[PDB]
Amino acid sequence: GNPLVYLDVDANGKPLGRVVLELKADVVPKTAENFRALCTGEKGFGYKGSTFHRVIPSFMCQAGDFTNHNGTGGKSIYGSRFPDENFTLKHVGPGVLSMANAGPNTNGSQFFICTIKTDWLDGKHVVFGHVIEGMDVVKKIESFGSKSGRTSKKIVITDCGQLS
Repeated sequence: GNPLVYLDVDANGKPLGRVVLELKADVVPKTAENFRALCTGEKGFGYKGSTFHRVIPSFMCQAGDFTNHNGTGGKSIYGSRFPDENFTLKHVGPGVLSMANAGPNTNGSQFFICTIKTDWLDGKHVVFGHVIEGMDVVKKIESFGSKSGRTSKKIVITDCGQLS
């Protein structure tokens, strides 16, 4: 079935808890597989050790720049970037998991979890999953953000992987 993956997140090396995500491989298989493998680290790189570097309250928590740790980097398992698979899933509310990008057909590894309905991002960002458990952890992450996206603590994905 659809993969279940997890992110264990700390704030300054203190655990916040676990976010479990369902990846909608039934709808966006290529995008789901990219994220799944970056969670396991099975290609030799991925999310473990990377940070939620851009967190904006009442908007979203963005992570996944595991190369540059600032929003300029990341890589897909396929290559530097891969195309927008489809825009079938929409930014319907909090808990939506979606790909960050630098314009059309530039998906890499950066992703975000919405904390509100971000419907102005429909048709530009590929939605590929949602939070199954740990929205309380997402709200903890959000509380360390700011209007500019700067975080007041270092929010690290200290472990991540696949549950099923």
